[PDB]
Amino acid sequence: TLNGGITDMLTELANFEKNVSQAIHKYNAYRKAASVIAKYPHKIKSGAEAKKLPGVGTKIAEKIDEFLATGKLRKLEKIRQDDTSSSINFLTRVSGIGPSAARKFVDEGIKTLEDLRKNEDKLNHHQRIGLKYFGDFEKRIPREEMLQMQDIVLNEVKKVDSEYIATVCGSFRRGAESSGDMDVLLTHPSFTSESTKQPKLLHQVVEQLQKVHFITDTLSKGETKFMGVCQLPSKNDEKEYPHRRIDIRLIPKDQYYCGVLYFTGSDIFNKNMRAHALEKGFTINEYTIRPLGVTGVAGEPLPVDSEKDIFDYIQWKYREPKDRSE
DNA sequence: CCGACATCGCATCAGC
DNA sequence: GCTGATGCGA
DNA sequence: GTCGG
Ligand SMILES: Nc1nc2c(ncn2[C@H]2C[C@H](O)[C@@H](COP(=O)(O)NP(=O)(O)OP(=O)(O)O)O2)c(=O)[nH]1
Ligand SMILES: [Mg+2]
Ligand SMILES: [Mg+2]
Ligand code: NA
Ligand code: NA
Repeated sequence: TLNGGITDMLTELANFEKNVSQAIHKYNAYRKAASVIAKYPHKIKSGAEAKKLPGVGTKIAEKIDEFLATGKLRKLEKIRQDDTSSSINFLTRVSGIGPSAARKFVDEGIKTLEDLRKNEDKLNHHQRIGLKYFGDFEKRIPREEMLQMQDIVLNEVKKVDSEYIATVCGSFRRGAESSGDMDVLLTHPSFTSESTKQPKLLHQVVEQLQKVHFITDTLSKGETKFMGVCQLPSKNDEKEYPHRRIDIRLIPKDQYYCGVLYFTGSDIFNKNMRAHALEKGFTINEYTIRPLGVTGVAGEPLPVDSEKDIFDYIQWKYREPKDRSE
């Protein structure tokens, strides 16, 4: 945490621009800046030194100079005192309440947790579950709990069909000592890029997990992506575990390596890698890496036999999951 | 200077 | 109902 | 907000 003060500031500015200003590119700018500073192996002494890093320009160098000199940012201090910004920033912390809805709720006089709790009928389903578990979703998950959760998910999936493979990705796969949620990549040989020979592949799994009272709530659910809530079982006389966010993503079996690269992240690592791909003349998603033709239209999927193959195409040296925490 | 900034699944709405 | 845009989270 | 062309 060499430059924690600076990266915290930039993250709060990023959050401001996303939630309040609804300026997603500023949000991404601040996030890129914070990320590149987070991995810089020196205690930054000035905005000039920081400006050397890619993603840090003039405006952010100035803010860093102000922050180093005073320990504060006046811009952020005023934002913190703004009632409307404070209200919007708070509401967006509920899952399902984004910048537009947050501002709309404020317009209608709904701006506190207590307000939300007495206006449950003005929330959509996602938002109501997000409110329900507002407290729990703030808490992080120790890796030890992540390991118990893994063991339940993998074993219940096996019981449905032994040909399923479930892989825990996200921050867990990057070796994090704690995670914000659980991310599960799912494959089955019946679902490939060429065909789907069995329906309800994801549904079966979701249902098995509900059956054993592991999955407790659903935020959204389609053919390939589940987003919901789960909970570890507790023992006699002990306080229950917090409820946790869990996502399950079914990916075509033959596109596992693009899928696991994507779901391992980080989110900023993925954006940076896909950015780099574009400069090298490719586009990468969770399914494929494709060349960009003379037009700027994606060509046919390239052969991929490992995560490293994807790195190879764009002339990046391979990075292990633990080194992708950007 | 200025266009372009990764990419996509699900829920919801607007228009037909 | 279909299509396409928007919001949201990932 | 930043930066390559
Ligand atoms: N390409 C791309 N991938 C993303 C993005 N957001 C998430 N992913 C991919 C890569 C992410 O790693 C993965 C899961 O997203 P989380 O659970 O939101 N983040 P994580 O598990 O890393 O951290 P933690 O849960 O401890 O907070 O989905 C995105 O904006 N873009
Ligand atoms: Mg996660
Ligand atoms: Mg997640
Ligand atoms: Na820079
Ligand atoms: Na939210």
